[PDB]
Amino acid sequence: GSMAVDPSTIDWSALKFSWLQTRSHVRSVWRNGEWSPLELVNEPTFNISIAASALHYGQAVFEGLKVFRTVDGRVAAFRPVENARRLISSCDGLCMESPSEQLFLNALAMVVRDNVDYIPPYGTGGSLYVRPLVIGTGAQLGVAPSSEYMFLMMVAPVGPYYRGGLKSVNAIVMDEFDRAAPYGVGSKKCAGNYAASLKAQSVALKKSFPIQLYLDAATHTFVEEFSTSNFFGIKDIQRDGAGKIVSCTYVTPKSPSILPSITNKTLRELISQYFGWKVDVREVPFTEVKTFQECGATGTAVVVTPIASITRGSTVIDFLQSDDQVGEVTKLLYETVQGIQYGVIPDRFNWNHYIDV
Amino acid sequence: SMAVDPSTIDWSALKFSWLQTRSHVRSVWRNGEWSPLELVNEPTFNISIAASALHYGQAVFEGLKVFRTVDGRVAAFRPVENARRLISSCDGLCMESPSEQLFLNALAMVVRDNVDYIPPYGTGGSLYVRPLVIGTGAQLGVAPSSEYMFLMMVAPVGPYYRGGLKSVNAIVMDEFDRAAPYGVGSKKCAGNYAASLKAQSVALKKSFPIQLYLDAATHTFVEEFSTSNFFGIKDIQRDGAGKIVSCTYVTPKSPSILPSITNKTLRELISQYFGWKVDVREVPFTEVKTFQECGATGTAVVVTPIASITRGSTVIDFLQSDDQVGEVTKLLYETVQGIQYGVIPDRFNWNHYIDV
Ligand SMILES: [Cl-]
Ligand SMILES: [Mg+2]
Repeated sequence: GSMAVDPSTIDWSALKFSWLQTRSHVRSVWRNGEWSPLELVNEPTFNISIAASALHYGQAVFEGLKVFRTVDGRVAAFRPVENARRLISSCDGLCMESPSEQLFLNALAMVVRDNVDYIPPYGTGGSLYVRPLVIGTGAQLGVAPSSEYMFLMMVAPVGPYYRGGLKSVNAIVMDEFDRAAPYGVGSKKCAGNYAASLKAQSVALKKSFPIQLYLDAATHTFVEEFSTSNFFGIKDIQRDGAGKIVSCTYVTPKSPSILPSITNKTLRELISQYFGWKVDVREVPFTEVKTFQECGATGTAVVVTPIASITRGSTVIDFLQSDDQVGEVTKLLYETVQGIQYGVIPDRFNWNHYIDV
Repeated sequence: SMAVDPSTIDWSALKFSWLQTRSHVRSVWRNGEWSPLELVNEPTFNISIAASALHYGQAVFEGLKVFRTVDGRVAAFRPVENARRLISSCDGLCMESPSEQLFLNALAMVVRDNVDYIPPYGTGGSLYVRPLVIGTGAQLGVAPSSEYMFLMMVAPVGPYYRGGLKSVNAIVMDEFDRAAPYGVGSKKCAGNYAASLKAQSVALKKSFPIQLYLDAATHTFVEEFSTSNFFGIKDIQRDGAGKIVSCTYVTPKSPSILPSITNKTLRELISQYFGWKVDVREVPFTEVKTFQECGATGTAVVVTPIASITRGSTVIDFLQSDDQVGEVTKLLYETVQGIQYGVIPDRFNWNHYIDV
């Protein structure tokens, strides 16, 4: 019976990326062919069958997107239609029912309006993290798709991921670990993929690597992605007489096993249609990694994680000399995404879904 | 929702379905310890909307059976094997786990409390026991949960074969894997089963009730079925009356395979009880057509005789009718059940008796 955090007392500057109990979440339940009307729920728990399919047989997928208080005082969700469609794709891959795009967008507006006082104010660099979830809740023993599903959407304010500037990190390649089967569910944002990566995480954390890069499980010769973020590389950077970048190539792996990052898609669209440079979505052999001039990971919580080095066995590929250093194009991407998200750069590609609050 | 009245259950008509009994047993882990076991009558619990099990998949389970035996006692079949595998599955997903003794304490408690749901001797039914460990701490970052819950629930299930073994047709899923080469295929974890459902629906649409996987790494070696191990029987030799006196039990070896306790039981029966040959090794798919019998094995079925295996356009036929069944397969089925129900002496002390 725990109480909501008082929004008027939240020190936004101390926020990191943690669970925080806001006023409400929204809920809908599927049975007999239809979702029930969306409802606000104040208590951050629900009653689940001890036999729920989500707990025994893994029918559980989720999403992640951000809502922002913009420079002119409005509220916008960043590309939520992309999340609604990926949620449907994750559900389908696990034989789960899913809310339609419109039900998803209705849930978002409903939950954002009821928790509007939890959106970190403009100037904090914070945001409202949105976590949609679909889980099989029917009680069953045989291994089969559940007959009942629940769609939840919860929110929590998070602080600026980079309080005080972009920082680069060291990555390790997991040679004795896979994150996805070649013909598996690596492209679905499903619960099981994350627990299946925890053992590799602890091995990498014990060696002081905050991020783990995976190669393709089939041959272990091509870059796949990090455990919770896509991989990209930058090369062929060319500049004019003023030092301005006038050309470069953004490279990112292509594979049915890779989670299709919406931030990655955003970066590709910025590289080619906003800045007018080259984008390559193709197989990235690991031997090519040493030819990249910049390397990064991409995902909603970080936008980008600049990669200072990649370690595989005893071979080290060094991109940046210090964690203070970050790739120039990588930083440009970060600032351009954030400029659009917060309303400072005009939203040329209509990525911002404004919510009337 | 109310518990099913045990005096109204038609034991012989039961299949393998969820049924609400009197109670389950629960313990929660926090701050370094599991809480004292408690019986809970209501078959739901309050779970955080941000629970690690729901978002990041820290959820593993077990399955074993409890039997009312011929002399009136109650026994669980090899429950220490389940306790040790539960710990192994938990370790693989960086989850806390109950100790063997806590698991056995939980088992005796839930079995005694639900004794009226154990199908009586003569029914061929049993009490299926479903242990479960789940991450229950609320968290946003991907990391092992700080809180876990241990549940053990039960349901009566009927005789899987009411009226003799029945064989089935299997299909090899060439465009689907069940486990990565360096993944969690050897852990009995929730995510493995949802990840198999798409392949399952494709096979059912073609009228195949069981799906066989080859190794994800090369697709040339037998791995296992989606929820049961594979074995083959060959080199069958008989005495002058046709009694089987020699054979070879072959089952695939791989770090991706869930180590089936029923498979382990069959290997121990073949070698230590009957004195025949057991080979735990890789089985290239080209060898499958040389098996005289083929089977799937797991707790719910004991064995499923495999009548045929279809891969692409190639069909391997083992049995001509769903009525016809391989003799070694049937012997193994009857010997396991004979031990489970107390009719065959429990030479290897596999039966864990529970005071009820
Ligand atoms: Cl313990
Ligand atoms: Mg322990």
